[PDB]
Order: sequence, then structure tokens, then C-alpha cells
Amino acid sequence: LFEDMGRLLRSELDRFEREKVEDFKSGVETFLESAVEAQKELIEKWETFLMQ
Amino acid sequence: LFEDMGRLLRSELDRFEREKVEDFKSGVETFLESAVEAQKELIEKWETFLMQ
Repeated sequence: LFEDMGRLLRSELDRFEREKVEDFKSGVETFLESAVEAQKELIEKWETFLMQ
Repeated sequence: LFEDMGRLLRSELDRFEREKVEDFKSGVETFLESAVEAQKELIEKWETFLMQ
């Protein structure tokens, strides 16, 4: 049974590792957006102070 | 002489005051160039890991 636990575990494993990227990908995305937006944030700040 | 020292101080004070503004505008310009350069550099970082 103990064997089959290792097998399973491997199946799972491939699944975890695989999971992993994805989490972060999305992670990475949260970042990505935050940055572009940040430059946007500045841009509105600019627009205004042009408007000043 | 004392009267004309204060007079000299006036002439100096308005010069000085205008000066202070000019510096912080160039100051603000140094910030501006770094901020925009940062976001470009970041787009290039982003690009690198799309291509991987």
C-alpha cells in the first residue's frame, strides 16, 4: 500500500510542480498590471499638472 | 551704511527666492527622467520573460 502511496505521490507531484508556475503566473500578472497602471497613475498625475 | 546693508539684503532676497524654485524644478526634472526610464526598463524585463 505503501508502494502505491509513492506512486500516487508522484502523480500528485507532477501535478504540484505543474501547479506551481501557474500560481505565480497569476502572481506575476498582479504585478504586471500594477506596474503599467503605476505608470498610468503617474500619467494622470501628469495630466493634471499640465492642467496646472 | 546700515540702511544700505538692508537695501542690499532686499535686492538679494528676491533673487534668492526665485532661484530656489528653479533648482527644485530641475530637481523634479531629474525625478521625472528616472521614473519614465524605470518603466521602460520594466517593459523590457517583461518582454524577456514573454520570449521565455
